[PDB]
Amino acid sequence: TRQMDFIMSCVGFAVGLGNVWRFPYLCYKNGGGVFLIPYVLIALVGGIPIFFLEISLGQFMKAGSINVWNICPLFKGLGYASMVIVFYCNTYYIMVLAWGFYYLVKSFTTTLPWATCGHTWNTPDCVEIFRHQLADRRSPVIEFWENKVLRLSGGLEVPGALNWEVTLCLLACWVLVYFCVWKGVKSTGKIVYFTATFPYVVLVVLLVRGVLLPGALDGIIYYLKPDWSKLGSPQVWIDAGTQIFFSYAIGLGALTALGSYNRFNNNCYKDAIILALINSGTSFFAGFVVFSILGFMAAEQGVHISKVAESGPGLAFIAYPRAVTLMPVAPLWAALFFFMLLLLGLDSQFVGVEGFITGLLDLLPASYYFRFQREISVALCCALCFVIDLSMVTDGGMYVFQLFDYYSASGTTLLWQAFWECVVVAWVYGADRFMDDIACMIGYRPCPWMKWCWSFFTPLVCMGIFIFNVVYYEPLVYNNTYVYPWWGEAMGWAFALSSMLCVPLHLLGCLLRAKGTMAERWQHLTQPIWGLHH
Ligand SMILES: [Cl-]
Repeated sequence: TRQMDFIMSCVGFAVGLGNVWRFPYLCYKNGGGVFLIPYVLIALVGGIPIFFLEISLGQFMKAGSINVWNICPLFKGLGYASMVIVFYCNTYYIMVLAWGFYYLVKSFTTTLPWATCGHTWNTPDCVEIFRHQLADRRSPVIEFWENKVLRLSGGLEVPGALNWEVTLCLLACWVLVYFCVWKGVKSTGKIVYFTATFPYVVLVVLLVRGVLLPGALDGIIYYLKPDWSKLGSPQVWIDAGTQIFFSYAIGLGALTALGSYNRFNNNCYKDAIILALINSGTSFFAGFVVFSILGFMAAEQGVHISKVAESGPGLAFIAYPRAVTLMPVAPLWAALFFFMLLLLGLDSQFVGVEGFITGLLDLLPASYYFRFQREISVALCCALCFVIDLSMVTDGGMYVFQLFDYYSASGTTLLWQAFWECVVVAWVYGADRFMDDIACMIGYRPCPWMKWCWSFFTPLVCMGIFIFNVVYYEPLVYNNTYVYPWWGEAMGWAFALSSMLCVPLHLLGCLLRAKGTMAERWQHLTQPIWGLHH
């Protein structure tokens, strides 16, 4: 009967800010068309196989967080790594909401703030209507993004003064997150439909408008037709692989929990394929929506598409709000779009904080148990994350955000986590045995492509990307202007290492704390710990 409900659950987990904001920004940063080829290749070879692996593993083990790795306890540190990654997400992901929140609070006006060059934050280069020195001029959307919301400083060396307008919005977002996490709201219980169809509808509307703009065809062509000389650069491969591993929540421990929630005999293969296709399609649709507006902007200003908008994380706050200035009733559509953005970000933040706090409290001993341990733990986590984000709501804040975006919960971190997960499942545990278990779970034997991806294809893809980036290293640059100094990249590597060291350190600690020679230690510490069902 109501099979559609299940579908909504899928989209209720699939669409997020990694599709509407990160995918377009990454695509524009690496060039439109050339980014899709590694995207498709990694989605087929690394994305979907790891998606199915994680979902099936969670379903088979019937447990999420760190316990899922009881198939190979020696590598349980993998779970710890995930618990770190999600934490870092909760640190900087909320930042997007704050900026979005700001826009929403500025949306309810008679005329939109980012449509006039007669404000105080604007520069003398602000020109409302473009005509035929001609490069220094900046559109009012860019002025609002880089003069009021961000107040961008010279570089990461100059943090500057705290931005109170965005600080209060960030505090409001964190208080709302705490209130809903403490209440344990049944978000997307039955009204899932709206929370699962409000984005697409709005996006569909945007797409229609995005198509009816002169010069949008050039933007779409730039989005689709690739430049083949950019395939040799390993940066596009990092961006595509990590974007897939980010939008799919691969390595963050989300797919494992989702699998653990399902029934034992549920068709996890179909669920994984459907979820991956939904997520990729949403990313592609957001790509159309952004790039049509980008082509319109490039035609209007007369500059190239690659230089019209910011290659920094502000595309969702430059490409999307600009589109709103074209709709018949701009403030209404601004409020609607940023309300949808806020709802998506809040759902993702709620589930992330729920999972992180639940796992952290699980690992804590019974002696540490406070009276209101849930309330106090959520409050402490939110306060600590707000204190950390105080570094992102300063003038030199976006730079820090970039450091949290490229290096933390992305980049080589996700490659490391995915590679180790594939090695543990396929090699140490046994890919053949896991395939047999999935066959006995869901009935039919999956395609052998899954086994070949777990065993040799995906681990070698991750290792090859990692090696081609370590050998050919390019310092992180923000929006083609700010080349990061040595200490900024050192801090980024500090985040990456704080995430990636969980696996080797856990393995060494487990081996050292065991007894006997290394052979029997390895044999005993990798023995799976089966649950009651198995
Ligand atoms: Cl995606």
